Amino acid sequence: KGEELFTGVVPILIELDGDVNGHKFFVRGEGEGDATIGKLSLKFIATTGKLPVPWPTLVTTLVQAFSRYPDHMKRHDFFKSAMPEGYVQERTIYFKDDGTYKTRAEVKFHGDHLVNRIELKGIDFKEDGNILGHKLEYNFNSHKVYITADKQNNGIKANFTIRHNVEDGSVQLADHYQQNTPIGDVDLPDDHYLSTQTILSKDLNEKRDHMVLLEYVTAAGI
Ligand code: NI
Repeated sequence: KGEELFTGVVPILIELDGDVNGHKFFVRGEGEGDATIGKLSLKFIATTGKLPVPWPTLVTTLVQAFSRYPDHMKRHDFFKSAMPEGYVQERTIYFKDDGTYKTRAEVKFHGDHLVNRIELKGIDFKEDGNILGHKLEYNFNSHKVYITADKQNNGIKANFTIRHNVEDGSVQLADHYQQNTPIGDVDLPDDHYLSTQTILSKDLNEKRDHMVLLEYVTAAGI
């Protein structure tokens, strides 16, 4: 089943097992996606208590199959074509003048849910840096995710740079290098990009440390 799985609203489960400079945390997320409009609506909870890192640094790690690929570009949608068996998503993320995240995730269908299970390791972060010092604004800018085919691994690669606003009005850059490979035996796409927009908010009833996330993503560049 390719794409067909993304007609209407699909419930989402996300789990992240994290370790940054030796500080462990676990994040669980739930919500919904509608790929026909490229919309995600999600709520994440840190079940281990307050996070050792700011929530915005985890957004990109925490289901690009929910991009809306317009009709003339549906032959380039690797993410959905790999479903339901799914794909492995791996990243190295370099925070400029600070530490790096290494991530590995399995994205696939379990029943009617799309499930993103993630392991994250963070190393060489500076206390007195923007991440461990929590100097990042609680918001998110809009970016372009540049995608190309990786024919040798039957998948794709991607690279983009996230701009995180800092308290003092400067910007903290996070360079993302990404690789996706299918879990089974897909649509391999011509060079294109995803245009991303994101809002980060709070559930006023929620006592636990958490993040509500609203995302709109569309493909373009063809
Ligand atoms: Ni420490």
